[PDB]
This record gives sequence, C-alpha cells and structure tokens, in this order.
Amino acid sequence: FLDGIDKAQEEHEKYHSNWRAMASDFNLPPVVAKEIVASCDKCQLCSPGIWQLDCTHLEGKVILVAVHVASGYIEAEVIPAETGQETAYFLLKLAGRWPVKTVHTDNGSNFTSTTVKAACDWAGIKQEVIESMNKELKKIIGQVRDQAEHLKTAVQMAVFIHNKKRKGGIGGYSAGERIVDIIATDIQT
Amino acid sequence: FLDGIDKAQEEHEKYHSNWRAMASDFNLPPVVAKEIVASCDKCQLCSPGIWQLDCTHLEGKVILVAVHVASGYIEAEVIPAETGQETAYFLLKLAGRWPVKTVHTDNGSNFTSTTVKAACDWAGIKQEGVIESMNKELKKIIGQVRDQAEHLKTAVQMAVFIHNKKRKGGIGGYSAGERIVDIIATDIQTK
Ligand SMILES: [K+]
Ligand SMILES: [K+]
Ligand SMILES: [Zn+2]
Ligand SMILES: [Zn+2]
Repeated sequence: FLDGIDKAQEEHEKYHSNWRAMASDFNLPPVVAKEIVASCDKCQLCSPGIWQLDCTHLEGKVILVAVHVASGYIEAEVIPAETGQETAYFLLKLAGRWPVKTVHTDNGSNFTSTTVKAACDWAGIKQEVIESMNKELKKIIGQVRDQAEHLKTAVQMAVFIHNKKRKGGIGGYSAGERIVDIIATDIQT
Repeated sequence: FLDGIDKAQEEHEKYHSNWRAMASDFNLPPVVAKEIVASCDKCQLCSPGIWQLDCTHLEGKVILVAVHVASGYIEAEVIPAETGQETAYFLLKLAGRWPVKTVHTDNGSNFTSTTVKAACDWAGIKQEGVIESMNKELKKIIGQVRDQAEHLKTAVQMAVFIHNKKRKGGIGGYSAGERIVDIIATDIQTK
C-alpha cells in the first residue's frame, strides 16, 4: 500500500478527507490514514421535494445556501447583496436543476419579497438543518480558504467537498449520490 | 381529464411545454395536448461523466453552456465576460453537483487558459453538432419566453428550466432532467 500513501496525501491536501475515507479509497491501514490527518495543520481526528434556504455571511460577503433536506446535498453561491432579486434568480436556477416543490426559509425580507414570490409562482414552488449545515460549510471553507484567492471560489470548493468527498451512512454514499438516488427512485414510483 | 385542459393551456402560456409533457403532467390524451401546441402562436408540432462546454452569444451578452451528452441535460448562465476566471468558476460549480469526469471543449483562448486548467486539475476533470443543436434550441426557447422577463439573465434560466423539465419524449416519456438523474443513478448501482 506504500504507493497509495502519496495519492492519499494529495487527495487530503485538496479535499481534506477524513481517515476512514482515505483508508477505504486508497487501501491504507487506518494507522497510516490517521497520520495524514494528524499531520495536516487544518484538520483534527423527508419528502424529496423539500429544500431549505438561508443566508450566511463570511469575510463580509453574502452566501446563499440551499439544502436538500432528504439527502444533505447543498448548493451555494456568493451573491452581491442580500436581495429578493438575487434570491429569485438563485431559486430559478435550482428549480430547473432539481424537482423543487417546497422551500423553507426564515422570515428574511429577501425570502418574503414579491420578486421571490413571483419566481416561486413561475417555477411552481410552494413557500412555507440549514443552521447545522452553515456551520459544516464554513468549517470546510476554512480548511480550503488557502487554496483560493477569492472567497467565492473557496465556497464552491467547499460545496464540492461536502457533496462528493464526505461519505457516510448505511449506504456509504456522498450527498451527491444520495439526492440522485432519491430523485431517481421517486421517478420510478 | 376535461378540467386538466385549462390547466395545461395555462401552463403552456408559461412554459410552452411540448405535447408529451402536457399529456403526462396533466393526464391529457396526446391528441388534446397536441392541439394546445398547435393553437400556440409561438410553437408548432456514452459515459455519464462526459460533458460539452461552449459559449454562445445573445443580445451582446455571453452565455456559458454545459451539456450532459448522454442525457441532453443543460446548464447555462449569462457570464459578465468570456474569461478563464468566469469559466473556471462555472466549471467548479458544475463539478460540485454532477460527476464531471471529462469535458469536451474548443482549443480557444478561454477554455485552454491556465485558470480553466487549474480548476479541472483541482476537481479531477480532464479536457478533450450536439452543442450547436442545443444552442439553437436554447436560443429558440429563450425566444418563446423572452417577453416574460426583464433581463436576459432570467429568460435564460427560464429556458433552461423548460428544456430540462417540460420537453419530454422517448420510451419512458422522460425529461432531460429526469434522464440525467436516472443515468447517473444507474451508474452508481453498477459501481
Ligand atoms: K492535525
Ligand atoms: K402552432
Ligand atoms: Zn486536512
Ligand atoms: Zn407555445
């Protein structure tokens, strides 16, 4: 397995995967996988149509985060300002991407604006986890901020890592694999 | 299904859904759904990891388009400038939500820039008419809905919505968005 050690180290240097991930992906003894994490300075050892939206802030920038409740898959974007126009545009992209039937926000004046109500009307979305998810997202951003000049890039690096490089559960899937399985199954029924 | 006729007709004013989608979505006989389209003045009756990318232009603005070859699924955005930075950011966003293993593109200034190559290396993507046909259909759909939006930005996402969700066909009567989810889900089962 000695060849896999350099591969796992490059994997962790980009995505900061945990030791179970590296042990399984690169056929490493757990003792070796844990040493990669311990050596790293940045680390230590529902219905399918429901989404949650919230705005969080980092480095004086607004990050719009959507979470597929049933899977944990997230989409996020740095927006120029916390406005309903930016939220409506965001919802319209998401809605053409996945089956978005219901969206849960706080009563933020961006989520209650008429521009957003107009967007949900057009896209056929009803309006009516995310906090624990902003925490996890900001954690990943911190691990990778050094790899990006601008925050917007780090944010998208973090989303990539959460959806694809953070596996778990009975199936051992990532959140990206889960949402695809959940929606694909919902089609068949 | 007689009550569904007014609902489908109302939705077609908005999405301009093809007849297969209205028949499926509203439980209308094909012959009824076909009439709705005929009445409309604006209408008329490989590995899962492979994507194509190109820029197309409309109203003096730049639209970056990504096509999932195996399914016909599309993502598209109006970008502020044909630059490697904006293309790389688009690339990083796409790879976070789908399995992007290979991206076919032109050898132009933008898609061969070092910034785009940096994004591909970080995300595990390797670089290497379908895009032309999707460009003309997307531009065609944007034409049908352009009056519903102030800015081209919104009309583009409306067109992407319509193309992925409201244009069904084939054996299962799937949309392009249902086909990509089905194709990727099947790839997971095999792997
Ligand atoms: K450590
Ligand atoms: K017609
Ligand atoms: Zn680390
Ligand atoms: Zn029409």
